[PDB]
Amino acid sequence: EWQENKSWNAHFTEHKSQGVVVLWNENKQQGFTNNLKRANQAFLPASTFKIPNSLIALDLGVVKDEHQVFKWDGQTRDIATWNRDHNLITAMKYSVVPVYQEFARQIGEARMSKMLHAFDYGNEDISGNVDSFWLDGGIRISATEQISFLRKLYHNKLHVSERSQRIVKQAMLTEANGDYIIRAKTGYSTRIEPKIGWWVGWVELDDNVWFFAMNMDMPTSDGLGLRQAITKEVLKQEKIIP
Ligand SMILES: CC(=O)OCc1cccc(-c2cccc(C(=O)O)c2)c1
Ligand SMILES: [Cl-]
Repeated sequence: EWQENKSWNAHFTEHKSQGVVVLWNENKQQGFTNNLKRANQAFLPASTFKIPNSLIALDLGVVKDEHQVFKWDGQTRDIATWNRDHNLITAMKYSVVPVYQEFARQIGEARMSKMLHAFDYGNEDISGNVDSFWLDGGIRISATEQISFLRKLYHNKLHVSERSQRIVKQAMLTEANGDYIIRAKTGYSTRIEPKIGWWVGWVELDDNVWFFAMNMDMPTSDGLGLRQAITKEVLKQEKIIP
């Protein structure tokens, strides 16, 4: 069911880094990774948590739809794209933490915890502050657990409405051309060691879907572009994308 392909380690060592890529071939129900142990090691989800957070906020009515505007609070932060109004689409695209912190406050601890259990999401543990637990609280998830969750989302099998899942999958749209569609979400965890980057999502082809989840050590923000670049080199090597 899971097979290790250590040839992919070259894509990490080429960049003097370390990490794991996990792929899942949906038609064949077969998984692949360069590192079985790290594929099952759990880390802070950081901004990959915007996927479950979006789903919960929509299903509870905290977010009406993907057009509702969440006004900038006027506090200047160091990420320029955060100092502006957002909707769900752009808040996902620019990983706008303060928007999702307000979602979380309105969801509240009780509803957040029971929905993460309903989702079977990671260790289902929201200990810490309700508006930051995915950045520095007790929640943890592994790359293989991200795949499990994403497959449910793809198939509309999570315990929220079909509408909520369709909207979040729209908001995950990252790249599309004549050859493939990628729906995905980045993450960057810095508040507890080891600092890591995430990229989780899937690749839609004409006649198959490949789910993926990767994380990698990220000692500085200068390497963030490697999250997508390394994943895409693996996809290219496996002839999943040109
Ligand atoms: C985790 C942490 O220290 O968050 C603070 C911080 C520092 C540097 C960059 C970013 C950031 C902002 C927007 C998008 C992305 C991305 O990679 O999509 C990254 C966030
Ligand atoms: Cl779409």
